[PDB]
Amino acid sequence: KVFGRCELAAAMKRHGLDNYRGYSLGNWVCAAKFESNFNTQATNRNTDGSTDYGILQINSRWWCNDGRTPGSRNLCNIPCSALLSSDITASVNCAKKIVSDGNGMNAWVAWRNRCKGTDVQAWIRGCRL
Ligand SMILES: [Cl-]
Ligand SMILES: [Cl-]
Ligand code: NA
Ligand code: NA
Repeated sequence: KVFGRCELAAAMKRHGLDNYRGYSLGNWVCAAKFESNFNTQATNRNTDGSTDYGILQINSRWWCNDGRTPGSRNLCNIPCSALLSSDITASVNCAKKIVSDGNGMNAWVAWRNRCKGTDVQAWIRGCRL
């Protein structure tokens, strides 16, 4: 599914991402925009052979099992394909684990390079939340 901006904001809010670990909702929307263009089906292969999956581009080296990332951990205990669902629950639940691991949202390179330090509230402006 390709979410609309406000539709994703609302879904993220309902799943408890607003100010999760101190990151306001706009940060999550911004991250999703630049990680996946709001597309739950986005995948991208990394040079190390891992793949990033879903709206938040969660990486199979650490977080999910895709059966082809040797030596990889599945810290979210999910098949990576679950992260492609039109239901963002699994992505959100896994993202909560990632953001809690000590590095915050810096785990998302697009967030660090395109969202961090910017007016991220713009990403939820206008939305009925
Ligand atoms: Cl915000
Ligand atoms: Cl933090
Ligand atoms: Na992979
Ligand atoms: Na994801």
